[PDB]
Amino acid sequence: HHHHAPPTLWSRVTKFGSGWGFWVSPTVFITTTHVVPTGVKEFFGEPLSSIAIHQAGEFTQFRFSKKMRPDLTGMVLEEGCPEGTVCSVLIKRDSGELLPLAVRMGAIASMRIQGRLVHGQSGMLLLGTIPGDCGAPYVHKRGNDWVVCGVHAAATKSGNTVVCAVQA
Ligand SMILES: *[C@@H](O)[C@H](C[C@@H]1CCNC1=O)NC(=O)[C@H](CC1CCCCC1)NC(=O)OCC(C)(C)c1cccc(Cl)c1
Repeated sequence: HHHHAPPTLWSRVTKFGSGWGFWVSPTVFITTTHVVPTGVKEFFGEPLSSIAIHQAGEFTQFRFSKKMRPDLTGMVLEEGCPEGTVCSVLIKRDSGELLPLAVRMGAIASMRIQGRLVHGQSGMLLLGTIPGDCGAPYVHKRGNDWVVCGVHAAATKSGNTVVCAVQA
């Protein structure tokens, strides 16, 4: 129904590097830093010169100088969700399957994950995440508008707790 992730929202989820990223708007693409390709001079055809790239705490944002997805409306990127919010992780698999995972979000905090400092939010799954799912967006529908508040970065060994990286 209307309040499940619509097809256009899923169409923002894009295979990228060793995971996924997400078109927040025609010009802004977000992902988790560790999936990003290394040593490239262009992204989606555009030279790095034309791209503002902001990377911190495992969150990466690309702001392009051209409309890359002109078909899309701009949506709100927030710095995480409030504790208790139920978000969906929009997981695409290479098979083509779409797997919206319901997650109850916890607190925003700094975490050390395999040596890297993550500006993260943990959440409890309400179906699990696997290697290759990173970059997948954490989204929720606030009244009439969809909000994106993080990108998938990690899961506990049990798989029952996930972490998304959030923007400063
Ligand atoms: C996506 O690349 C992958 C998704 C994970 C894999 C298994 N299920 C998932 O959801 N993410 C990772 O493998 C992640 C990579 C690090 C790399 C450096 C930057 C941060 C992300 N590692 C990971 O999830 O580690 C799992 C633990 C148990 C080692 C872990 C340690 C510390 C905190 C947590 Cl929540 C988990």
